[PDB]
Amino acid sequence: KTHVQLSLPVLQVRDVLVRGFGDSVEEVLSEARQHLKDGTCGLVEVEKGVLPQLEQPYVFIKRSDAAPHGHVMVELVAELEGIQYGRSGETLGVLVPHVGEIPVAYRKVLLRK
Repeated sequence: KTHVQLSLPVLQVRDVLVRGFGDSVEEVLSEARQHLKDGTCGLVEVEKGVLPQLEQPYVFIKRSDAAPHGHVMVELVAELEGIQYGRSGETLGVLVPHVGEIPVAYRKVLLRK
C-alpha cells in the first residue's frame, strides 16, 4: 500500500536514549522508514530547545494534506546544517528510534510509504 496507518509513541526529549537515525540524510531517511515499518519509531514534538538535544541529520514528519480515520497524512523530510531534503507541510515532530521509553501520548498518522 502507498500509505500505512501508524500510531507513533510521543517521547519526551530528555527520555530519548538514541537521539537520531544515523550520519547522512540518505541513512536517516532509510533507517526512519525501516523503524516505522518495524514499529520501533518514536516522535518528539518540536519546541524551543528540543532539536539541539537531538542528533543531526534530523528526520521530520510533515503534514502532506488536510485525515482519514483520525490519521493525519504525513511524509518524511530530513534536515542537515539548515538544508531540508523534501518539501512538505507543517512539522508534527522529529522521529527517533524507540527502544522502550514510556510515551506521553500517541500520534495517529497515515505515512506515505
